[PDB]
Amino acid sequence: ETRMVYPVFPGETNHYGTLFGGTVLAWMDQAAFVAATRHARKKVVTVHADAVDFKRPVPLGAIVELVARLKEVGRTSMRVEVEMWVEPVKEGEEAYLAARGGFVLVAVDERGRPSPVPPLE
Amino acid sequence: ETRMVYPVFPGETNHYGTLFGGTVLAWMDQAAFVAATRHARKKVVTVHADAVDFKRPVPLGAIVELVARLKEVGRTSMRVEVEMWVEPVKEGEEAYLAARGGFVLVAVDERGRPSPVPPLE
Amino acid sequence: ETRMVYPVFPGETNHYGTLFGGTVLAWMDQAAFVAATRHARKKVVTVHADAVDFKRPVPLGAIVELVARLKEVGRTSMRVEVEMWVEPVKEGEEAYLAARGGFVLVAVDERGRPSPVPPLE
Amino acid sequence: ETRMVYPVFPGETNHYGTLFGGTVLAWMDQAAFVAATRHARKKVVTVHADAVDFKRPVPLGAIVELVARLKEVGRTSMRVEVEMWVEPVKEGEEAYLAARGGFVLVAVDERGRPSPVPPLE
Amino acid sequence: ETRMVYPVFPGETNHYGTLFGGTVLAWMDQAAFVAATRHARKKVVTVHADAVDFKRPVPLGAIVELVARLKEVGRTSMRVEVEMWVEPVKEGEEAYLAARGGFVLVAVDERGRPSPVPPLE
Amino acid sequence: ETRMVYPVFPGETNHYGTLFGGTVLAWMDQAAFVAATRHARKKVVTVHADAVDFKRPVPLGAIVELVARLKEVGRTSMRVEVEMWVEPVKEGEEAYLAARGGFVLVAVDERGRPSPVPPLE
Ligand SMILES: CC(C)(COP(=O)(O)OP(=O)(O)OC[C@H]1O[C@@H](n2cnc3c(N)ncnc32)[C@H](O)[C@@H]1OP(=O)(O)O)[C@@H](O)C(=O)NCCC(=O)NCCS
Ligand SMILES: CC(C)(COP(=O)(O)OP(=O)(O)OC[C@H]1O[C@@H](n2cnc3c(N)ncnc32)[C@H](O)[C@@H]1OP(=O)(O)O)[C@@H](O)C(=O)NCCC(=O)NCCS
Ligand SMILES: CC(C)(COP(=O)(O)OP(=O)(O)OC[C@H]1O[C@@H](n2cnc3c(N)ncnc32)[C@H](O)[C@@H]1OP(=O)(O)O)[C@@H](O)C(=O)NCCC(=O)NCCS
Ligand SMILES: CC(C)(COP(=O)(O)OP(=O)(O)OC[C@H]1O[C@@H](n2cnc3c(N)ncnc32)[C@H](O)[C@@H]1OP(=O)(O)O)[C@@H](O)C(=O)NCCC(=O)NCCS
Ligand SMILES: CC(C)(COP(=O)(O)OP(=O)(O)OC[C@H]1O[C@@H](n2cnc3c(N)ncnc32)[C@H](O)[C@@H]1OP(=O)(O)O)[C@@H](O)C(=O)NCCC(=O)NCCS
Ligand SMILES: CC(C)(COP(=O)(O)OP(=O)(O)OC[C@H]1O[C@@H](n2cnc3c(N)ncnc32)[C@H](O)[C@@H]1OP(=O)(O)O)[C@@H](O)C(=O)NCCC(=O)NCCS
Repeated sequence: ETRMVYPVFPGETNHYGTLFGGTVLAWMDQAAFVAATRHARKKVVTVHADAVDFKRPVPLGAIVELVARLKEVGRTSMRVEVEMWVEPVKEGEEAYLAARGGFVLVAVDERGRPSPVPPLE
Repeated sequence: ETRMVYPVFPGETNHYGTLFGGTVLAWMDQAAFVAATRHARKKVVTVHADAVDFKRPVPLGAIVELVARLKEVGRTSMRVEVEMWVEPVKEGEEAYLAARGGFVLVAVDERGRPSPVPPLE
Repeated sequence: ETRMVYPVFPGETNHYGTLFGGTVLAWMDQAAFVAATRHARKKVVTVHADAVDFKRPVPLGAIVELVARLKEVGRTSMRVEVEMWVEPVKEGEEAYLAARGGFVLVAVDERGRPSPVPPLE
Repeated sequence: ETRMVYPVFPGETNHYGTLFGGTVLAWMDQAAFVAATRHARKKVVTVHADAVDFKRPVPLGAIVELVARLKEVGRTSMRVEVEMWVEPVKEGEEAYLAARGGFVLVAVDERGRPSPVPPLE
Repeated sequence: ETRMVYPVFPGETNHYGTLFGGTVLAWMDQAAFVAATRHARKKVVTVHADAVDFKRPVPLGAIVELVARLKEVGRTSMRVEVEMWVEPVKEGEEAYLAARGGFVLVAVDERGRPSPVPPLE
Repeated sequence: ETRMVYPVFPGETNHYGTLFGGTVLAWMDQAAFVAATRHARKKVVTVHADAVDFKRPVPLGAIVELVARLKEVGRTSMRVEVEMWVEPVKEGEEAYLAARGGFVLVAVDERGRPSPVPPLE
């Protein structure tokens, strides 16, 4: 698993005071990029993203955790699922899934051509 | 038809010298956010993204243009397609589609509740 | 014409909750940079800026549109006028000019020396 | 155990092509802020930082991982140690500690007054 | 006499490896904003900018210093001149003016109405 | 002395509306980096930071001044003390020290090896 936690500050929000969607997309892609690089052990690029759902808003000041997991491997491509959870700090409240999405990354050689990646296990 | 043009500087690239995918996603979402806002004439939020394909890399120093177009409207939701073209500077040089994706946005009232939007004209 | 639209988020504002002036200047220059590159079909640099007027404040959450237009051409230099309009979203309200300014850009060769640009039409 | 992983892109480097020290410090503080927040279950602020050592440089394109661990607890204060490791991509390649530092954070009430935190378990 | 010094890193450059003009403009405005604020002892806004000349390029890795000086005062307005010098590191190396511009700022009350400022001493 | 002034905008704050600690650390390091480069007259890197104390919060909209001063010199290393003062604008209020810290920088040759710096005076 690949994890990244972020406090949500004003600079990452929209005018409503919630985490901007473009920002969550960038963080998820970064997370997928890291998980894919770890598996392929070489340079990778994002080629596709699908089914990204923004289920619940992320308020200013929330702590969110991104978790990326390799779901399947083809030959040079990898599909990574990324989830974003907001973890409440005040006792009582519980963590909830704010967003989730899938990304397909491709490993490439120094020439930039698709390169084979190890199978998953 | 919403349009945004950006010069690609070092700050928006990955370590390969090409436009980082996360930045591409954020710019597209922002494009769709503006297009949806103008059609709904209300506050809008991104609820879904799908079929985002990164066909060709965008080199450092490229001039990129994002074009967002409203494709369909439901009741409170709108599907916007966003394309990203790199517009070569050199005379007679190319001009190609680098990426494209779809986003679904929902208009909401001041209470944050989904609100209906005008029909697709 | 060269156009760019931006939603105004907290990260681009000053402590008053309005678009920071330094940010509008950077966006206008970027717009002029793009319009000039498109005309010259080569690398350009900003050499001068004049008469930038900030007529009305741009509130947090506003949608602004930047429009850059080539106004005159010398030999290697180009003068581009940039306007920034805020486009209200709520029915009733109308668009207003928030700021406007002029920029002079110069095309340069690979050696960094001023290079001739096509005349305007 | 709080963890954050980041790819090192041009935007976070100094003119040498290595991760800028100021960015390292900001990421560590952010790591400690999250770890302290989760333990205190309250709003927290950084009051002190010490013994931050930059042992090895982090090259552009490296994958870095920050790990924050609560080391000791007083009454309202917590000392968190943060380490930053670069995780090589190449097969059989290295894996080293690039930096480490300690931060002291204090939990505060909504009034901004220091509040006690749970004991160290 | 307001002063700000900045190291020029990749994140603030254009694709040529020199300090981006938009960033220069934002830094100058910020310099003038601070100088005007200290003289007016009130909230201030930028209303006009003129005669900004980019005389020499600022290479990646340069140390730049901005100096803002109050030149004249009207009733509620102030004209501040901002200069940007690159301070070479190498022994006996140069030291030159890279850019200069003028900004006009206006002090305003909490209502946002122009307020008078002290005379120029 | 090396000085840098900054207005505190939303983008540099935490969710409490005060200057984020990670940001003050980055600004102090930048300040130390500049002061050290000026003394060594060559490339430098941050190797150590100690005793950074955050004494008082810095509110949104405050003007802060960073002052870096070379305190001692070894052979290739330099210790710089950095202070951050907030300078009130409204008559009556006075400036106060918000934070202070020490940094050790090392000059290096083109090969990246520690290089001797002139003694202090
Ligand atoms: C990545 C790239 C080189 C692939 O080009 P290509 O001609 O499709 O290469 P191939 O046809 O050999 O396909 C390579 C792999 O990617 C997969 N793939 C390519 N396009 C895809 C798409 N849009 N959706 C899903 N998978 C895709 C293929 O299925 C194949 O997987 P496999 O080897 O497991 O079978 C090209 O699409 C590209 O350069 N895109 C831009 C990448 C980028 O700039 N990203 C943003 C910056 S991080
Ligand atoms: C939509 C939301 C506000 C609550 O409503 P909901 O119960 O999820 O959805 P509703 O049943 O109210 O339906 C709202 C509309 O969105 C559509 N919708 C909701 N979830 C969707 C998804 N994952 N994919 C596609 N469309 C979706 C519905 O089909 C409906 O469209 P319609 O009115 O045209 O028929 C909630 O998803 C939300 O707050 N999400 C977070 C948004 C956000 O923070 N985004 C990033 C910040 S910009
Ligand atoms: C800077 C670096 C090359 C020094 O390595 P080194 O093996 O310690 O080198 P040396 O042992 O010759 O020490 C060089 C000097 O640094 C000082 N120094 C080294 N480590 C130190 C530490 N953690 N605390 C204080 N001073 C330290 C030494 O005392 C010596 O000073 P002196 O010449 O005045 O006596 C190495 O630590 C490094 O590359 N660190 C990463 C720097 C970086 O990436 N910073 C962030 C980006 S700006
Ligand atoms: C702590 C603060 C809130 C006021 O309290 P204070 O009078 O300084 O400290 P207190 O006497 O109330 O003690 C609070 C705790 O912090 C600790 N502390 C305070 N100053 C410290 C320092 N410089 N080094 C180490 N610990 C320190 C105390 O030991 C005490 O710990 P304990 O309860 O476990 O025994 C004040 O320092 C503050 O507001 N600082 C600015 C914080 C900030 O803006 N940081 C950056 C933004 S995230
Ligand atoms: C652009 C630059 C090379 C021009 O230098 P120069 O010695 O003035 O070159 P020239 O005298 O040949 O003038 C070139 C053109 O620029 C115009 N120009 C130069 N300085 C100007 C100024 N301050 N105001 C308006 N136009 C100006 C000239 O009129 C001429 O236009 P023309 O060919 O249509 O007649 C030099 O000023 C420079 O490098 N500046 C820094 C650019 C930069 O870093 N910008 C920020 C980063 S994008
Ligand atoms: C100034 C403003 C507040 C409304 O006042 P106004 O009607 O434009 O100007 P006023 O007639 O009230 O005069 C105010 C002062 O500004 C000066 N001024 C206004 N427009 C100016 C311009 N374009 N050029 C030079 N000075 C100008 C006036 O000469 C006067 O100076 P004085 O009192 O010393 O004689 C309005 O221009 C404003 O809100 N602009 C937007 C500011 C902003 O958002 N900037 C970017 C964010 S920091």
